[PDB]
Amino acid sequence: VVGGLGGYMLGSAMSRPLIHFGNDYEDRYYRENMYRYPNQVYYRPVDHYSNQNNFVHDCVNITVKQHTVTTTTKGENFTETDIKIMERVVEQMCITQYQRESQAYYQRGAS
Repeated sequence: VVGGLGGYMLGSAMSRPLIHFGNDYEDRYYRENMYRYPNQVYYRPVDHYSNQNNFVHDCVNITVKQHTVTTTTKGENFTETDIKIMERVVEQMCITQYQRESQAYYQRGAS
């Protein structure tokens, strides 16, 4: 049981997805801060869920909230810029985490 989240899960970690912001600041401003961010994302197994959308939308929403909640125990803060950059990163990582489970589920499916 994941604390009290209502039945989410957490895998392993991955490398920074290196997001193409390329805007004004979010270009370098990501690069110089991307170290102060999560390596992974809280998700669900496809076992009873089996969708893309929820594993991106709700996965970011949970993961980002669990980078504010857990971290407020340490007294931390994030500004809006940081949240959005994080959300975008977690977007790609959450797409990855769907695919992690999906590959194991697909095999127990066909080919």
